[PDB]
This record gives sequence, structure tokens and C-alpha cells, in this order.
Amino acid sequence: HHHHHMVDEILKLKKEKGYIILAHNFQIPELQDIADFVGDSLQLARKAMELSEKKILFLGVDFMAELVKILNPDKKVIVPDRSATCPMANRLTPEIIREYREKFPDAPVVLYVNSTSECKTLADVICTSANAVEVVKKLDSSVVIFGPDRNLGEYVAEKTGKKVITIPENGHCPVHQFNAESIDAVRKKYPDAKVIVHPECPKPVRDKADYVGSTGQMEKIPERDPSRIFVIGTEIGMIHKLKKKFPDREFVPLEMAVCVNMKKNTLENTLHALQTESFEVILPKEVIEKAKKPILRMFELMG
Ligand code: SF4
Repeated sequence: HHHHHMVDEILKLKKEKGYIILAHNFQIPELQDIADFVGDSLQLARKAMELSEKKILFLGVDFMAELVKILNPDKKVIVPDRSATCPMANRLTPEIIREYREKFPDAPVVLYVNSTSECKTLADVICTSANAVEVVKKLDSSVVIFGPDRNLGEYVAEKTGKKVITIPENGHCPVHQFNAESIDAVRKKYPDAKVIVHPECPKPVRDKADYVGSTGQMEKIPERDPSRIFVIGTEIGMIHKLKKKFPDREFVPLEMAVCVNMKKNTLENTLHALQTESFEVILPKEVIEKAKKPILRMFELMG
């Protein structure tokens, strides 16, 4: 195979330098295939609390890399492309959070993991799409401030029956903005398929699906549902992961959806990352000290 040169040197350097490679489900297939651990944000977070390796090569977006570093302040965490980021996460600011706390002083601030680390210092608790409902449901308040994703926050309100005040205005992920007409069409084409969509999808898409969950939840659905075909309403990288786990099922994208930021990581720049041991994820000590609190609380409110 024409990529063997890069694959081989990645595997040699990883072993030589004492790295573990962690990847998100939306990384390109070639990188998922060289990673030691591939999963969703919640799975990556739990892995980050548990791993023993002194050095971590993280393959995803910056807020995830930073969470891994917050949970491992004394380990070296590197990323191939320091600009890989989540634009949705980036629209929420400290300024907005403080405005809404004042406006709603007894509402806890619940931040989606897709948020800047500075913003996380201001949060009462963090959540991911897999545990957002459980986390908010276990809080002792009928109103919560939630951001940055309006769709997830609305989904939380539905499932919990609580009032969810979303910040900022119109926070959403462009990648998950499917039209519900694509489900209609796919029902005609594959009448016995099961439709699985992300909670970041708009309400009409969520409401027409058979299942709604994080990518980690998506991967467990075929363990209990015997359907021959699943239609997947998330970023394209998940198709590879699903097909690999369940080669006897068919996985069909709801629509082709690509996260440009998740695609910034390549075999070539991942090799360079191992060769140079760059770019290190560095945070102020204060940010780590402060952002760790709502991350650890997330885990307390699961069990
Ligand atoms: S798929 Fe959407 S929410 Fe996820 S990292 Fe990309 S832009 Fe952010």
C-alpha cells in the first residue's frame, strides 16, 4: 500500500517515544487505523483520566486536546495541527456567560464539551452529547444556562422537561444541519433501515429518526438492533468506524457531511508531529485548576 512509509514510521515512532495515540471518530480513516484508541468526546475524556503513558498524541480538535491536557497536566500532549478547532465552540465567550449568570443567577451553567477552556473555567459542569440529559436531569434546578449548541440544549429541554436557556444566539454545528427531507427520501429507498442521528441535528431531523445519540452511542446501537441497514446522520468519519465494528451491516450516510477542522489532521502532519514532538498543548496553570472542576463534576453526576 502506497501509505506504508508513513504508517510504518508512525508506528515505529509511537513505540520508540512512548506515545499513546488518541483519536476522535471524525478523523480520516487512515488516522483511525493508526490510533490506539478511537471514540467520542466522553470516551476520550474517560480514557484521558485512565491512561498511563507519559506522552499523548491527540487527533481531533483543540477543545478536546485541551480537555485531555487538563486531565493530565504533567503529561505531554501534542497535536498535528494547532488550528484544528470547532467554530461553534468558539462563538461562546466569558462575557456572554457572565451576562447570563447575572440575568439568571440561580441557573447552573452547563457547557457542552465543545467550548473554549477559558469558558470551561466559568462553567458549573461540562457535558458531552452522550450524557447531557443525565447531567442536567441530576442537577437540582428546573432552569439551566446551556451552550454553545442550541440544538443539543433544546434536546436536553425536551428529554428532561427543564427550561434550557441557550447561549450564544443561534449556536449550532453546520455539519449536522441535515434537512429532514433526506430522512423522508431514505425511508422510501430503504423502508426497513433504521435512522440514527446526532443530537446536534435540528429538531425535525431528530424527531424523524429511530435513534438519537452521540457517536459513541451510535456505535453501540447495532449490538441491540439487528437491522441490516443503518442510515447515519453525523460527520462522514463515523461511517468508517461503524463499518469496521459491524462489517455485516450496511451504513449509509444521511447526507455527505464533512467537518473541515477534523480533516486538518493527515498522515503526513501526524508523522511530522511524532518526528518533532510538536505541537504541545500548553495551558495556564490557573486555567487547568479552574476548568478541571466542572470536568470532574461531570463524572460525579454520572456515577
Ligand atoms: S462536527 Fe461540528 S460540533 Fe463537531 S468539531 Fe466539527 S464543527 Fe464542531
